[PDB]
Parts: sequence; C-alpha cells; structure tokens
Amino acid sequence: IVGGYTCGANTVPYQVSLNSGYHFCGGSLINSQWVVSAAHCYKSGIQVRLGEDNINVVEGNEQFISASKSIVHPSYNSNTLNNDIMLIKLKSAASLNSRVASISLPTSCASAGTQCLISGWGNTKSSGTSYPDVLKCLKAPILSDSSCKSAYPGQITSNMFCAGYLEGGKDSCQGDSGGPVVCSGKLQGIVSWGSGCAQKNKPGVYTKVCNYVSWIKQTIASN
Ligand SMILES: N=C(N)c1ccc(/N=N\Nc2ccc(C(=N)N)cc2)cc1
Ligand SMILES: [Ca+2]
Repeated sequence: IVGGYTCGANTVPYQVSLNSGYHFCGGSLINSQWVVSAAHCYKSGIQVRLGEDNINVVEGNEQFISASKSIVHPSYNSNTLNNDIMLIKLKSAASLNSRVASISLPTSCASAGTQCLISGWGNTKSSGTSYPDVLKCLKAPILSDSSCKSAYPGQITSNMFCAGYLEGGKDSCQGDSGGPVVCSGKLQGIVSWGSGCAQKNKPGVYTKVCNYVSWIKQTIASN
C-alpha cells in the first residue's frame, strides 16, 4: 500500500497473508475454512497466515494454516487478469475470534464513490521498494468505470473496477495482490493489478468480487 497508514494490529481481521516461505500475497477470510485471493497469487505450497499484523514477528494472534485446495477461477485469464480470483480452502478451520474473522461477501455490487478499505503488506513506495512488516491500510473510493477504462484503455473488463486516486500517491501495490477491498462491510474487491503504483491516472485495478459471489458460494458449498 502506497500512501496509506498503519492499520493497527488486527484491525482488519479478515486480512490474511499468503505465505510460501515469505509473504507473497494477501487474501481475505470469507469463512473459517476459505480464503479468497487473486488468481494471479496462485501457487503451490500456500500457508495462510491469519491474525497477522507484523508478518515478520510472532505477536501471539497468528494462525498458520496450510491450504488444502486452491481453486482458480474457471475463467481466469493470466494474460489479461480477467477473472483474477481464487479460492483457497484451509486444511483446517481457522479458529474465529476478534482478530481472525471472516468478511462478508457482497450480495451485489458497489458503486463509484463508495469508500473502501484496501489493506496489505505490499510495497509502500511508488518509486523504489519498501516492504512494511505491519499491515498497511488505505481508504480509497471506487472510481467510475469510465475513468477506470480511460486510465487503462483496452484492459478493463466487467470483472474489474478501479479504486483509488487519479492524482496518484495512494494505491495498493506489489505484495498487496490478492488482498481485500472492503466497502460497507463487504469484500467488493481483490487487489489485482495496476500500472506501477500510486502513479497519476493509473489507479489500482481490483477484481470485482460481486461478479463472483455465485461462484464463490457454489464452489464453497461443493468443496
Ligand atoms: N497499482 C496497483 N494497485 C497494483 C500494482 C501492482 C500490483 N502487483 N502485483 N503483483 C506483482 C507480482 C509480481 C511482479 C513482478 N514480476 N516483479 C510485479 C507485481 C498490484 C496492485
Ligand atoms: Ca506476526
């Protein structure tokens, strides 16, 4: 997260870190045994780390649970990032508590202007690189689809939405991928892609979770 702030320990209790020996993506706990992340976060050997604040220090609220199954969206296209969503089932149910909590799926879609919380352990610099140890947060509005498609001509699909600030300075970034965009208590977005980070007129692009609620629910129910 570039231009964000320190969330505060466990203030984003659905935020998970995907760990393959190191944090490589965020995700969101959607129930005790399921995380949603970006399909582009797919890899083998995922350990889901819940209750994390400082990802480099065991602070006492963590649960580390191995993925038992990853399910990349059937239509995920890695070239375009269309359908950049993946479900990860945990080998065992997370113990739910104030610091490890699921985030509600939308029952529809959010609108341009809705303020969302985007969070992650991604890069905090727009030029160069600095990785935070503690979870960073960003309040950002959903941008109109038109501004989104204007910022990224030919690349924005109906499964993507932009959020953030056309002026630059405030954005998600590498390392935030797969993590949540939560608007009005619902996971509306997954950190998906962008051009650089926090650059003028290059807002974050997020997987439009509301398009996937049927698939998420059906997939979870069947798995
Ligand atoms: N500007 C954003 N909102 C945003 C920008 C980039 C982003 N990147 N995610 N992942 C990502 C993963 C790997 C590389 C790499 N091969 N070096 C670069 C980026 C995730 C979000
Ligand atoms: Ca920790």
